Amino acid sequence: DIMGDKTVRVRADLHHIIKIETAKNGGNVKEVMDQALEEYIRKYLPDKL
Amino acid sequence: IMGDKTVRVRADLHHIIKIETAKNGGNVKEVMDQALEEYIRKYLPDKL
Repeated sequence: DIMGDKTVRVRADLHHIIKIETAKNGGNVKEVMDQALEEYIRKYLPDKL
Repeated sequence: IMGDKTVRVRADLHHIIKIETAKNGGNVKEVMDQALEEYIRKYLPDKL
């Protein structure tokens, strides 16, 4: 069940957009990025699962 | 001209992208950016 994280870089303008949204009420940049990756993988690399 | 910011992502998802990108030859950052931009245009239209 354990899993660590990795530091990566992303365009500042994209980061700013998520930062602003998660700052409103509920949300976390890390969670958004993970979800964004999961959707990318499901879309372009479906041969995963 | 556009700078970058750091973010923490799940290690398993990163590994999957790293393996896949290594095949073709590109870099992980381009994938992170595409993944995030697509998420934004989908759930946060008009922000870009």
